[PDB]
Amino acid sequence: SHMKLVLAKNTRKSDAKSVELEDLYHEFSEDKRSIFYFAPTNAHKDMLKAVDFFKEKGHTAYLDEVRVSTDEKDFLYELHII
Repeated sequence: SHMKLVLAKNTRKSDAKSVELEDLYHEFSEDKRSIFYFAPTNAHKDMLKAVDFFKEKGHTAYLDEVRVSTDEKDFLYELHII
């Protein structure tokens, strides 16, 4: 992976979507590892959906913001098998 990151489809929409669900299972299996999800500054919709997705599937280890949140709000710091 490119730098361990997930991009939201709402603002860019090139392929970005549903990538976390797959990174999750697969990153896990493959490697002990962590990601940053970039979901939008502009809607905050794809990001709120990320929190719901991560709960729904047990891949994770944890999720919490990056506190550049106050400045950007794009940025979820998400750790898999931490």
